[PDB]
Amino acid sequence: HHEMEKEFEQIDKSGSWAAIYQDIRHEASDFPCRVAKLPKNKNRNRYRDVSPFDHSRIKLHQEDNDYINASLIKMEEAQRSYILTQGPLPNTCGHFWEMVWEQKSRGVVMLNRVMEKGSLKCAQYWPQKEEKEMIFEDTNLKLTLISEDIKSYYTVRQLELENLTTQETREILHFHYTTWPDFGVPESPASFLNFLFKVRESGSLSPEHGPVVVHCSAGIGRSGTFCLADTCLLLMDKRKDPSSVDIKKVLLEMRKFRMGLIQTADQLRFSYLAVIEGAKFIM
Repeated sequence: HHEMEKEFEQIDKSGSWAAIYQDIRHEASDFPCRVAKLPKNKNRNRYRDVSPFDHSRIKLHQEDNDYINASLIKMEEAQRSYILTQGPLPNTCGHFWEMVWEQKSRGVVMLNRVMEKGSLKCAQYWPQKEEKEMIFEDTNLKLTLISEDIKSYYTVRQLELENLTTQETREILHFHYTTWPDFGVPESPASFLNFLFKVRESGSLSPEHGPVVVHCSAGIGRSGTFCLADTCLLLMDKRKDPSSVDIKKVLLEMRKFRMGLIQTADQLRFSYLAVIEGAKFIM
């Protein structure tokens, strides 16, 4: 039994977020990342210090080079899986969609804007115009924009992904959270939570499909907040006593699948806030 809310207020009052966060960084498990560090894969990694562990990395179905900086996070008790990956690089957009195709994912969750504070955070990996398809010649995939629905805090697009070898097509939902602040974290978790609920209602997180693909720039900070909040809320609804859910233990378990999830104390505090408010709204 825990008291997340009381604990939260106490950490706030004592100014202990950095200490709490350091405990998590120190207790986090480590696993080999040999494939990610191979010389041939250097240009497939956005950041030299953010790599997928070998045990949980997603493998592309190709003989030449099966590497992509993406990780499968499987939450057993919560019964949910997610693929967390970095924002596509100019040379890995074809790989990204190859992964979406091979894993039979129904949705992609994007938590960054292509350009933020004058810095390119990821490539423009989907077409912005319906009449201008995108062809990924290296992985034999074509992507066409079917619809775009822009809302205040996020945009939902439907994309048609076509396998150029077989002509089979699939529709992918792209849920783009477009308002994460340039500095810090959102002051209120309301919009983030509403976005999470839209993704849940979309079927993108359902077991009838391959795992949702979630990304931000590195695929560990904002992406970690999204999956941590979702899994914690899933556990609070499942268990007999929602107060028994330990957010720190849940984060440590997710970190066994991808390193560095939650990159700052502010993101850890925001994750707590989102789970606390999301729990209330749900119950």
